[PDB]
Amino acid sequence: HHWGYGKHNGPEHWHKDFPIAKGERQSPVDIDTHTAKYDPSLKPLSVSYDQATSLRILNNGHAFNVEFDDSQDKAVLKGGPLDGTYRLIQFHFHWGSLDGQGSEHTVDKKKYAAELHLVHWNTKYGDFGKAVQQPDGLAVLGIFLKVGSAKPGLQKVVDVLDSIKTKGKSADFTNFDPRGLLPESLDYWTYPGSLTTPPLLECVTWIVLKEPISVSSEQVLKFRKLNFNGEGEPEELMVDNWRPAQPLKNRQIKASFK
Ligand SMILES: COc1cc(OC)c([C@H]2C=C(Nc3ccc(S(N)(=O)=O)cc3)C(=O)O2)cc1OC
Ligand SMILES: [Zn+2]
Repeated sequence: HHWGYGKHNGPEHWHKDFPIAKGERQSPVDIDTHTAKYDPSLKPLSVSYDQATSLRILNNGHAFNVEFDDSQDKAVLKGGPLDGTYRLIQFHFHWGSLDGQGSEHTVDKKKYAAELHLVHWNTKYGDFGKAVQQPDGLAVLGIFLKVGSAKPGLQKVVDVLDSIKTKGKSADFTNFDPRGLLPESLDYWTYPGSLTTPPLLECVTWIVLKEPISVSSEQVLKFRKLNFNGEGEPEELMVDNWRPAQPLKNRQIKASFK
């Protein structure tokens, strides 16, 4: 009876095995655009992905992860709210059964069709497992997806999903350029929060881009053909793998822009 997104093991159950689910800095949150304060002391954001080394794509039963070589500073996030250097280790998405839901963060309670998370760890803790034990251990760059025009930089991901349909399947995924997933603008919102899946650790500086990317209905339909289940188990479509908005509590969301 491990955690997931069903009625019997979904986000309302997680607190039973992971009590930090009801903690003070849980993610995601609703971003109230009229309450978020422009902070003129936020430095520009530095996304330096030109030397990024992608290796593998994995269906982990909750999402699919595109994994990077993080054994050196190759693909890093710096600046904005961050001190020091955060190494890209993986990206993944959360998405819905229909275009009206799927994002984890919301903007004035608006839900996007999906949300991309680019996950980075703070190099001053040496490895990822050490970083997630620290309040400033991770930086996740969150990017909303809306359904419209195709994202060309996403199609190599979409076309490999048939090969990793079920939990525990992986495929070689070299020479993938994550810069193809970014919007034009790096304007963002930032707040301190958590992992959005168990173990829900309160180790994340969230950086959520204001500008969504557009993907096509055909691209997101292929996300929805993935399976949560292992091969030769009953088919459960991988849809609605998003946690809903958590209480903001004693936190302030900061805007990079006026
Ligand atoms: C208790 O120790 C661990 C358990 C554990 O899973 C049960 C894990 C898992 C969780 C991991 N990471 C992760 C989860 C959510 C996000 S999101 N959606 O962007 O907020 C980003 C990263 C990971 O790599 O692995 C990591 C752990 O330690 C490193
Ligand atoms: Zn995520």
